[PDB]
Amino acid sequence: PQETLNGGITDMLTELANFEKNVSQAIHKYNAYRKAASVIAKYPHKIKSGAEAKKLPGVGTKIAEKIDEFLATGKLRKLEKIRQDDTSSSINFLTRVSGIGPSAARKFVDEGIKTLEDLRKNEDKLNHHQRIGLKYFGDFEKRIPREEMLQMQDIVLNEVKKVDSEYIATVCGSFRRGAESSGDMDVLLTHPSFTSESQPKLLHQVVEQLQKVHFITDTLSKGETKFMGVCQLPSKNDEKEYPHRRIDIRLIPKDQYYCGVLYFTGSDIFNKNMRAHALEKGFTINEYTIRPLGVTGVAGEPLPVDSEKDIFDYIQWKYREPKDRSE
DNA sequence: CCGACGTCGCATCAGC
DNA sequence: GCTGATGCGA
DNA sequence: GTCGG
Ligand code: NA
Ligand code: NA
Repeated sequence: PQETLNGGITDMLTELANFEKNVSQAIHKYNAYRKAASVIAKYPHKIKSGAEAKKLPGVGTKIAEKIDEFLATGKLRKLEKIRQDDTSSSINFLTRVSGIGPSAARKFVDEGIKTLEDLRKNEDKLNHHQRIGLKYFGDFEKRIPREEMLQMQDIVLNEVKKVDSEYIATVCGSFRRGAESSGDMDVLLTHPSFTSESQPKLLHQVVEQLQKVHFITDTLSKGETKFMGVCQLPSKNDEKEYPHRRIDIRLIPKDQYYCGVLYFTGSDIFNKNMRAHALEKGFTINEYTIRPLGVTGVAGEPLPVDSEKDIFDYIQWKYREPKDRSE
């Protein structure tokens, strides 16, 4: 399916999806619209009617009508009106700043703050996270070429081992699935001296080293188990400098690492197929563990997992490369 | 007819 | 000062 | 908004 097929409809739905989350604060309607956008995007036929589309899982009466209106006119009256609404479009925009959610974006537009300009005129009203998001508003909306991700992974794997060679680190996300680009970098971290049944400076020291070699530039949030911050490659001598990137590092217990690795590798749809799979075989998988039920449906103690493949074995199915994990 | 729709670590703030 | 709901991101 | 119990 090419974009030109039903891309006109998906954009309509994606726009509608954003206004639900950001303006109406109806997060479940937001996911509903996105779900429809996805299933339509995979649909290898130029849709001729709302009735044709309503056949698909995720699309019902109300969306079918909108598709009819779009097909008949080329536009949607409601979306047109809300694109042009000064309050709503401003609220919707401000949320594109990382750190600004639909709630904060509400109060800003309430007291008159609508634009990035206005945000810069009033930074003492922004918190630490929001200032970073504002500062790198453009960079964050860029994607990362796999080549840069590789160079980023190069730096991360090196400085981690340099801190302590017993560390294990794995860059997951769409990147591990061989994607040609990424939106950020998700690093999963563990150590033999960290288990579910067991220092509380393991995460700090990795972050510390990456700040020393000037790879990590800012910090959105940092606790004992998860780091959310900003990073940047060394500018290639005389050349044009790199965009700042979003990077997440989280520390996972050794006996939950590969379950964490499996989970955050994805994809989303792959993961649902594999956890619904799965119940049929009599196991429950979350991001942390895999547990056995249980004739009445009562889970037992989480089975030991020492590799990704280990999990596949439990549920009787031949190991899959991250490459082939899109569904 | 009406509830589920993913979940949770960290920063911030409301209540006390 | 402490407890913990809410906002936010993923 | 969609699905389904
Ligand atoms: Na349907
Ligand atoms: Na945001």
